[PDB]
Amino acid sequence: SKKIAVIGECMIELSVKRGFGGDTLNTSVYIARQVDPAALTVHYVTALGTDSFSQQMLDAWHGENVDTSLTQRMENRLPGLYYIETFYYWRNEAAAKFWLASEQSAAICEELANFDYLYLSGISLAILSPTSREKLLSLLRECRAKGGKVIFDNNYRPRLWASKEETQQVYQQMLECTDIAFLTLDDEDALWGQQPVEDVIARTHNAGVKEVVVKRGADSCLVSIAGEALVDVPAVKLPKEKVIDTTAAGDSFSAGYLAVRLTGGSAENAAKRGHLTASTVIQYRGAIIPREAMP
Amino acid sequence: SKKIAVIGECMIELSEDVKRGFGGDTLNTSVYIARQVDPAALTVHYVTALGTDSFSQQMLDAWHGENVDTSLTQRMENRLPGLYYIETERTFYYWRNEAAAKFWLASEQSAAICEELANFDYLYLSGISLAILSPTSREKLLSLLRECRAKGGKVIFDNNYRPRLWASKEETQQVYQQMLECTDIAFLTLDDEDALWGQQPVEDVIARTHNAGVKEVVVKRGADSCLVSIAGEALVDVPAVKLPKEKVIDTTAAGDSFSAGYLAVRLTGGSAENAAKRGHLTASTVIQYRGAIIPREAMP
Repeated sequence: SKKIAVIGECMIELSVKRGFGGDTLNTSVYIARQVDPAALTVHYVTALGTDSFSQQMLDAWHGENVDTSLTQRMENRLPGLYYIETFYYWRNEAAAKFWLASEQSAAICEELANFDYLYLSGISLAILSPTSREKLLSLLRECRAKGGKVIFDNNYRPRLWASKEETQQVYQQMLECTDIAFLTLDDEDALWGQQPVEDVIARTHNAGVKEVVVKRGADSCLVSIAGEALVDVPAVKLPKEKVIDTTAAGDSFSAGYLAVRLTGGSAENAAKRGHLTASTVIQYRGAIIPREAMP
Repeated sequence: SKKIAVIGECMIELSEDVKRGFGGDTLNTSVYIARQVDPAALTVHYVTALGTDSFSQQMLDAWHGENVDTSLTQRMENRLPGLYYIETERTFYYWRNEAAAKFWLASEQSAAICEELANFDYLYLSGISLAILSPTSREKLLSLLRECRAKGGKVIFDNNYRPRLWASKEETQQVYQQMLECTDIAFLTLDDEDALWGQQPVEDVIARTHNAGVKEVVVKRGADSCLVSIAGEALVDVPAVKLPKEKVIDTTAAGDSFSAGYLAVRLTGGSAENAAKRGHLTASTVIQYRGAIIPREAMP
């Protein structure tokens, strides 16, 4: 079997109902829902507190067959919290920010260096200190040196960074450590200024990235593999009335794409699955849709 | 009319069905004073800082609806209110460490708001109001209190002690000592004094507090009687009217509502004894309801 570790943060979510939500955790759940665990196991890597909100999260994740054995619990921290009306965040002291700055960080990183795949988003980098970002980048390099592959989702939240220049510098270091990049085009527009998709693709290959997957909302997905012709796969047009909530469209697309791509499927079939997944998700309220209990 | 400014923090409150409201020790007190005084005799001003968000807005409107004036409360672009979460036997969870309220003395309106406050008849704050401020901000506040008193204002302190908000017991001790050297009326919850300074006879709690300079010491003893000691005068000792224990639903806000009831009377010409009676009456009613702020209709 192969193993993927998904690194980032999941918060307490308020919308009045209470759940949980985080871009990378959403992605982890959709991968786990779609793969044969004999082919690929999904590990979420974060930190939480020893409180009962953290517990309820861990429990639900185990119910989704997401392995949390590399997630840490920190006695004097809580999860971050966000509220949906507009988003409001109470996340600047989250346990998740500190997973690379504890006494257990080292052993966890030695375990992760041996993983087949490591995945993280722009948010996963944003929440780390400059020093923790360095440690994470070194882990990625070590994993790749051992034959592992690094996947990055460019999910861009300017409010989490000190400046546009800081994000650019950190994304540049990240792309130089990346094998597969998921780039939401609007996010590349926002971060780097508006540029033709061909230049977005080119500069990303120039950073060293072999496989660049460009997500374009309702426009088609472009997959560019260095030295190969472009793959162009249209989305699953739904009538307007079936679209209820576009939250997690992007995160679930990355999930569907990897469920296929990391179990032997073509880039075209991986894109088809990303589109099918995102299309399903947007027809139900909430980031995480009801599990298919009986397929 | 006289003006009292009440200074501290009100947070976004979640309680779990899951409901959203707002709560904070000094805000609860402000609301309870505002519910019981003649606006011609005494106006109530809450002094804090909030966000520009709609949570801050729902708070401001709600307080306006209670006749609390918010003109000296700041709205901060890049900050949100603190937020807390109650799970119900209750557990409390906090996300309060970047709340706007922490920074009201570190802004560009700070000096000018303080200039208005220096001229007020009464300034009131609690130990929580002090805990959330940086050392530098605490010093400016203490400076404001001195200026106010030199102008003939009176300073009122509620010792509400929350050790989680402080760096150390030593730090709390130092800042309380400084506060009490600047205080005219001190509401001392006796369990808080025991926790902060070690268990000592109530007579010594009273004496040391007079010794620090405080003229009127009001000791809250939960179900036990209220003791009011005014320097140079015999002790005043006022029991609550006994309440059947099954009617006690939620002791939340008991102490904050007692201070409010006391001040609604004491600051409008009433005796220490009637002020204590109204403290007890207010607290008695309050604890018979779920939530810090009971319904207007429920009031004494």
